[PDB]
Amino acid sequence: MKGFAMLGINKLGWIEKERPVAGSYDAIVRPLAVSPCTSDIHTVFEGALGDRKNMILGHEAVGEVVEVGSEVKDFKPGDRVIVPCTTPDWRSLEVQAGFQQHSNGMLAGWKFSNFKDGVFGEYFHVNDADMNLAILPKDMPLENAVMITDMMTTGFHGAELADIQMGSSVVVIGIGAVGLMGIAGAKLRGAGRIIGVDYRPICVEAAKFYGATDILNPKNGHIVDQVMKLTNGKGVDRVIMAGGGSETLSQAVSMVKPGGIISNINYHGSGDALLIPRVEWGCGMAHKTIKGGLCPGGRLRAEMLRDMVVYNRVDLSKLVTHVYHGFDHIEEALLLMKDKPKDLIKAVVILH
Amino acid sequence: MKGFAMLGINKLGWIEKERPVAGSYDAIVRPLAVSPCTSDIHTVFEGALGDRKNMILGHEAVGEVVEVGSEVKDFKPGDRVIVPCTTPDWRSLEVQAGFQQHSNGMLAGWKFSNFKDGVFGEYFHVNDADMNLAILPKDMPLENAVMITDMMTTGFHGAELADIQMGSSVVVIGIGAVGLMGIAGAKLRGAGRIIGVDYRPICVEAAKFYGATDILNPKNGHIVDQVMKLTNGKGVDRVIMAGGGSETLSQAVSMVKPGGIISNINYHGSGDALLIPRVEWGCGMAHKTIKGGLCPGGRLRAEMLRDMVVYNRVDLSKLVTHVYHGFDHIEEALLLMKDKPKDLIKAVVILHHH
Amino acid sequence: MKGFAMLGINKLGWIEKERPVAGSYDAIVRPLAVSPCTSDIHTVFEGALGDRKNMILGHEAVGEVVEVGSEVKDFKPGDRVIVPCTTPDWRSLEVQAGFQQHSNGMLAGWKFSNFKDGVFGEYFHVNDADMNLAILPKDMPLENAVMITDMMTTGFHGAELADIQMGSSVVVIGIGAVGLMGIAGAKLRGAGRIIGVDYRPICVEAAKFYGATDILNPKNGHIVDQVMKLTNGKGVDRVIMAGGGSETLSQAVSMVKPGGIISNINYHGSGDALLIPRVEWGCGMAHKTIKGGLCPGGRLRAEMLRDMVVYNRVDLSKLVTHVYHGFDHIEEALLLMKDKPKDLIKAVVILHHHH
Amino acid sequence: MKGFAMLGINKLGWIEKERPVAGSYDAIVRPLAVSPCTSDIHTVFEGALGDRKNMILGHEAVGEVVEVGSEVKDFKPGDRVIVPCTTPDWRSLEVQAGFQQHSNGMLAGWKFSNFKDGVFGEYFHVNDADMNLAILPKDMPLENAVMITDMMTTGFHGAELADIQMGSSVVVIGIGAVGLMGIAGAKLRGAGRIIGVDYRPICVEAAKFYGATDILNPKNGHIVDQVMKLTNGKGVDRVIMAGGGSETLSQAVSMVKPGGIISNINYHGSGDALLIPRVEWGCGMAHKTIKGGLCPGGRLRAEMLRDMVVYNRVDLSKLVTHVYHGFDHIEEALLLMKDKPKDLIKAVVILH
Ligand SMILES: NC(=O)c1ccc[n+]([C@@H]2O[C@H](COP(=O)([O-])OP(=O)(O)OC[C@H]3O[C@@H](n4cnc5c(N)ncnc54)[C@H](O)[C@@H]3O)[C@@H](O)[C@H]2O)c1
Ligand SMILES: NC(=O)c1ccc[n+]([C@@H]2O[C@H](COP(=O)([O-])OP(=O)(O)OC[C@H]3O[C@@H](n4cnc5c(N)ncnc54)[C@H](O)[C@@H]3O)[C@@H](O)[C@H]2O)c1
Ligand SMILES: NC(=O)c1ccc[n+]([C@@H]2O[C@H](COP(=O)([O-])OP(=O)(O)OC[C@H]3O[C@@H](n4cnc5c(N)ncnc54)[C@H](O)[C@@H]3O)[C@@H](O)[C@H]2O)c1
Ligand SMILES: NC(=O)c1ccc[n+]([C@@H]2O[C@H](COP(=O)([O-])OP(=O)(O)OC[C@H]3O[C@@H](n4cnc5c(N)ncnc54)[C@H](O)[C@@H]3O)[C@@H](O)[C@H]2O)c1
Ligand SMILES: [Mg+2]
Ligand SMILES: [Mg+2]
Ligand SMILES: [Zn+2]
Ligand SMILES: [Zn+2]
Ligand SMILES: [Zn+2]
Ligand SMILES: [Zn+2]
Repeated sequence: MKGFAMLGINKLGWIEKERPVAGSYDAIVRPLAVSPCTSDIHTVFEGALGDRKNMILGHEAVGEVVEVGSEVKDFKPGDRVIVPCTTPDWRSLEVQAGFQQHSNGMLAGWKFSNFKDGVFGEYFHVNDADMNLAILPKDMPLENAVMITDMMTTGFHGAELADIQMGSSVVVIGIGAVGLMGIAGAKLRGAGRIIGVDYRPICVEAAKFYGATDILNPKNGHIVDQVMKLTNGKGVDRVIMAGGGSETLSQAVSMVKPGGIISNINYHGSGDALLIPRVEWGCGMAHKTIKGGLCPGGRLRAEMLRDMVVYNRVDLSKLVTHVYHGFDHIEEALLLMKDKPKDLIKAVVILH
Repeated sequence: MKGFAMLGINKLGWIEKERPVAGSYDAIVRPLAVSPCTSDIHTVFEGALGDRKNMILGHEAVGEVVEVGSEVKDFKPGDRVIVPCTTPDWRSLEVQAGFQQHSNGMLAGWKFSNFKDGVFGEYFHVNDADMNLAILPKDMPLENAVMITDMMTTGFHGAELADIQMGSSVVVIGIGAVGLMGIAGAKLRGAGRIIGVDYRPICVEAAKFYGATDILNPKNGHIVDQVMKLTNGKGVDRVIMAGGGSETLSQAVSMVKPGGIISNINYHGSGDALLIPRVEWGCGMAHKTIKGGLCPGGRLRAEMLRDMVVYNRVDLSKLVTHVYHGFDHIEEALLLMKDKPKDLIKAVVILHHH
Repeated sequence: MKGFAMLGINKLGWIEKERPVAGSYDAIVRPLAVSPCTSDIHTVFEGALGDRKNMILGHEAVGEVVEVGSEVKDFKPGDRVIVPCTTPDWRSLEVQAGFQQHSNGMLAGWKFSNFKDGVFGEYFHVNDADMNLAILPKDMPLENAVMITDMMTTGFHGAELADIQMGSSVVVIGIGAVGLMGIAGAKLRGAGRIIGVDYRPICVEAAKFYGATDILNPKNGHIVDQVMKLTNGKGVDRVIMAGGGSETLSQAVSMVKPGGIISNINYHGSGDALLIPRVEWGCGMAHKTIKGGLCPGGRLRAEMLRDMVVYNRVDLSKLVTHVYHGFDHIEEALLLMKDKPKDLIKAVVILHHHH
Repeated sequence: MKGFAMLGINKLGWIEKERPVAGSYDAIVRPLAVSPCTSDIHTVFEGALGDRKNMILGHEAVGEVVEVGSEVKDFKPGDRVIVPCTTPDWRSLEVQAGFQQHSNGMLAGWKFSNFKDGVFGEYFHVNDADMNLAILPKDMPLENAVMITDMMTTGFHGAELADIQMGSSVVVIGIGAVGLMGIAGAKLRGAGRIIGVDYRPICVEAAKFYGATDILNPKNGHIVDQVMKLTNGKGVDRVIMAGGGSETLSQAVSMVKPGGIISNINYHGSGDALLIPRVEWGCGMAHKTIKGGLCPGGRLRAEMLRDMVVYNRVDLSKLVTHVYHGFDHIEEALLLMKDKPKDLIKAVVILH
């Protein structure tokens, strides 16, 4: 089979590979629609997770089951499925402690395009189908369902980690796709004021749609001063770090109130340092909690978010600004995430 | 001053009373708009909180400050305020443990028409004005703002106590005003499926507006079987008890999954004991947590809910089906809560103004 | 093989049964030491969980692995293991939500002598060996190690559900073996005052050892009034329900403060009603949270409690008052739990495999 | 009255001062025993909290009430009291949100020797006596009781923020007085393995007393390698940062497991920034939560910790290595915290 792969660091290309075979508890899936993620750009062109050889990329897909192992009981060939980007090994001690994302190692619940061939191929492999797949509703648009696999679960996890209260003020730094879902998720945890911080105009209309009450552009002043001006010097209750470089941590600490929470869902791949400013952190005693986590996956998470979409708790269509048709456009779409034209949020490639 | 009072158990009426005077840290407030609560029907006609003599009723009001004590620093006469129904004494050991609602005693954070003259008078008294009042925005409709003081904070507390997750399935038993904010709150905590249980048609359209995805009527079959049929025998993640008798706890325990949470905000005014169905509670070992709490009050809560309204997170106007103009209609409005016509959710009395 | 079984309701006896075989992920264990639980007396003589026929009893054992399935990777024949009484199925949606105890159904994590042949036999079956077993330290006395599997994990779960704070006052109702570990667990969560409620003298000394600061006897006065007298009318922050009848729930609600937490680990097997007293529950608005749960099992829990014993955080030997030697004494030991002589807390039967 | 004060940065001295007068809700207290804190050395000689002029130092005291305001109801002159180092303003919006320590500002619940004349004087002022004092039990040694006001509440808060579970493995970095109470607190939250990190033998012996199962000395190797060797490369569940430089945060992140919690109770007085190591933090996605908080105060905290001492849950006497008798020795004791002989844990000055 053909697949679009990281040959090595700074090298992309189509490769031929043997089709994966399903173990007793696994499924082989054919993609129906996929989306590129900025995490693959960090991975390929920055070596943020180390070096790889012939690793098929991509981890956002909805697909059709083509083969199942003899012990798979809830899915069969022909079933259409939402595939969460995180597919844990459920029999691990980390699962017993409540951390499916790190089953058998740090980030090891995220396999696709981390250390396992991803979804940019004619077929891909899902471990433990009954625990890690969910049925795609018959009338749900493919582009919407692909947004569940990563953008929605990651952005909402930012809001869950932030422990938002009814009426909390929230700053979301970085209003790309993940930050837009952080804004939506904060609204769905009861946030009052939500300030988005970014410089891209396409995201402003989407950010307001999902629930932003204020938009700040760093280009017209240092952002902490801008936030202090908006909040009369009081700061905000919660900060979600969804995009930008490592210096946003220092910004988040400086704008959150004592007792507040900072929630990172941004993947920090770069040579910039994550620095906590000492004085604004109350010399370590200001109860400014800092969290950061890989998104949950598995069947339960996927089915619960699927129900949110089905009952219209969030309209995911606003994330998808570009739609391509055909394997041939996977390369162009991924390179789009590297260059980022001003009007791109997420791109979806539809396979026929 | 004039006030509408509980004369005793089973007796309502207008009374004349001396005006309250503010202590050094208190405010005297004038109502601008008020609403009757079903809890006052429990208090007066069931003696659910004991006996009272000439207690002015009501605890849902927005008003104008007319007088403040010498140590009040953030409010002055003329300020228009949202008055939370719960107004705690903030200097207590219960406050140090995080339970403002019970500062200096069980439920003692709720004073108005519990053991303190309430808001159905020409003036009423608010303890610790700086800690217990919030400014009413100039452009907020009065009838919407009165819904903050009790319905919203109670309904949202129900959803807060339920510890809802992104996509949790939720049943709300009782879709009166409080349950409607339970539905709204559950949606604003990320609930997926929301099943409302009630028999009153007026609440059906409001429930759908606030986020209900299914509506069950108990009159056409035992409600647990109905929920089991909707959920393929699996039950739901969370139950909020917002209305009905003591038997709703048994229904909630029976329809919630093992590991789930039951969140009671219903004020149970009759019966000696609430019954836990033993087998459906896993004989005590099914991890079906049971909670129940008085709504939070105080300035911080009121300002945070106010911000939710100001930023259009919830539209409170759908709660208000009846609006009167004039102080004197407090009597008719409260009596409406006793008789409950088919089309009532909440009534607001707006006092005459220019 | 021989196994000590519930022949029917009200009938105990030895039966011959096929020796279990392990599936690919399972282990077969030979018991080295076992303990009878009061719940098995309830099952046989009260039919509290329904009717069973020829179910081998017992769910407290440490043992030796004799056979493992072809996919077992961390345990091998010859390993000595602690077997938690709760051995969940780990591949379920309830596990993904964090409730191992109810994987694939309410209380379905408790298999032994619930709906699965238990440990009172020559061999028994453990599902998912890699997820549900823990290595027994070579120098840990067997009778101590058996107390981990049920008594320690249940009592400590009572203290965990109670969400104790540094200095909380705690009442533990029923200071049998489980309540004794409830006392120990409460101390190990930072409790200040710990009031034990019981009438059995043997438990009083153990209760003081494990951390009780006061002991109240229900027989000489209404306990709620007694607790109010001890606390100058203020009540307590937390209640752990570990023994007694269904009426202890109402008593717990009446003695806990507003905002407090009641934690049930007592299995209410009788048809007596569980009642929340309305006025003392603030008519539903007093923030008196009621929790209740089956004890966690699995490898991680067993290893974490094992480390606590190894590092001397709790001395389990005070639970064991009776030690037998020989498979034959299982009947006598189990019947001891039915009658409960004045000097019994827990009994352990030590097995001596031979030809 | 006389008091030992921070004249400015790098200037200590005795000053003459007016005796404070109690407002309607306050108490004036005469100290019976006091203790110097390392935090005062940060404040004076590092200017960690800004500049001060003639601020009386000290915030660990037990005393006798000599005067109360007209509205004080539970305390009267002659009462002997434990005075928590944190004495919040209880009527603030931060109290309504559950953060007494930051009432009316970051760290502002801690007044003594922060921005209020402290306890190293003949008298000092306690705001809101009914809310901020606790009765000293008749039979409690004074030197033990002084350890409640700061060392016990701070160390235990470290264990509380750490969210310890029954059997959690815990590393405590820095085994001075606060770290010793972190060890004691971790044990009283049910920790199994407790690893103490320090190089001072007296603190090692005390750490074993309070519950440490292993002791690591930084002098025989990088402590992360040592912890990884002790845990066969698995790491620990929880880390409490109780002493050391800013780099201890990086060390904590490297030794804690994915999903673990790092709890800072160390007052960081120097440096611009604390660095979070990127890869060891899972590039932001390892669910390694970082907390850090000023100790709780107020009457309820002091009474609950007092009950723990009365019921022998913790023996505080092992904290006290140096005892002076006489007001005159306040200067010598505080300078001891600056020099720190190898066998010092805490010093107490007993006043007559
Ligand atoms: N597979 C996974 O586990 C996973 C999934 C989703 C996201 N992530 C990570 O989360 C992050 C979010 O993804 P995305 O698609 O939103 O990224 P993105 O490329 O859209 O960047 C986010 C936004 O932040 C803005 N930004 C850049 N610098 C900024 C600054 N200094 N201040 C404020 N805003 C700034 C950019 O304009 C951009 O719109 C990514 O870095 C990604 O690697 C990982
Ligand atoms: N102390 C306070 O401040 C406070 C605040 C809010 C609410 N409360 C209490 O909360 C409760 C809710 O108040 P409300 O204004 O919604 O009352 P309500 O009169 O609207 O009653 C709620 C609804 O529940 C329905 N119901 C009755 N029996 C039922 C059953 N067996 N199953 C299902 N549904 C049933 C009724 O049809 C009604 O429409 C009240 O009992 C009130 O006392 C107290
Ligand atoms: N299935 C399981 O895994 C499991 C595990 C542990 C415990 N449990 C359940 O937990 C309970 C604890 O068992 P145990 O071994 O401690 O039983 P036990 O026989 O030791 O009984 C506990 C104590 O409660 C006392 N008591 C009786 N009535 C009382 C009252 N009114 N007030 C206060 N105390 C009273 C009894 O005298 C006894 O002292 C059992 O009922 C059991 O069913 C179940
Ligand atoms: N708000 C308050 O008043 C308050 C309360 C409690 C604690 N604190 C702060 O908490 C800290 C506690 O100080 P203490 O007196 O308990 O301890 P301490 O002053 O003895 O210092 C901790 C010890 O750890 C050791 N150490 C140094 N570097 C290390 C490293 N890299 N790894 C391991 N160990 C190392 C040193 O021997 C040092 O003495 C202080 O810095 C203090 O400022 C402040
Ligand atoms: Mg970015
Ligand atoms: Mg479109
Ligand atoms: Zn991604
Ligand atoms: Zn009301
Ligand atoms: Zn048992
Ligand atoms: Zn200090």
